[PDB]
Amino acid sequence: IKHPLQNRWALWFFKNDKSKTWQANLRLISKFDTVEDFWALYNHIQLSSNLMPGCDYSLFKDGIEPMWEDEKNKRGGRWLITLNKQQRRSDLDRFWLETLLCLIGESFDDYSDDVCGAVVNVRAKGDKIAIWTTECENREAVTHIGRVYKERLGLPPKIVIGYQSHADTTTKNRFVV
Repeated sequence: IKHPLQNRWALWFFKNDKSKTWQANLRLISKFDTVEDFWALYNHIQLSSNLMPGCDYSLFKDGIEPMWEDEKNKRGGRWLITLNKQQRRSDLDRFWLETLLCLIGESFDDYSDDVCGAVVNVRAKGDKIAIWTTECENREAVTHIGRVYKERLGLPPKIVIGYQSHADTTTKNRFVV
């Protein structure tokens, strides 16, 4: 018997193929709701550090689209980790896997319901990881998610990460931890 996750999750992949549509390029790879199917997917899909520039991974709860305009997203925002090229070695894959584990393990406890998903953007000018939440005015939820996520990643006190409302998105910060 498999070990159930609290939620059902969807993994999306965007390929950066310039001779294709964006509908073509954006693929829902798989949905899973057990520990065992998570690892089967993770272990047999490409590492982030190996994607071409412009590719994304998004893990979202079943029935939230990885689009800021989604009902569950439009009012929310994201906690942004920005990585430069020196951390594409040490941090990208580690931070992504830790992010995925935060989501599927429900590491934000009583403020789990505010989490929508998470996205990694591989870009030529430095990668991005973000945790997407549902409502930017829920200060207690957003900030708790922020502190727990930043602790989980082991970022040093010298690194301050910001939360932007999707409707704002340089972009101003509503919250910093």
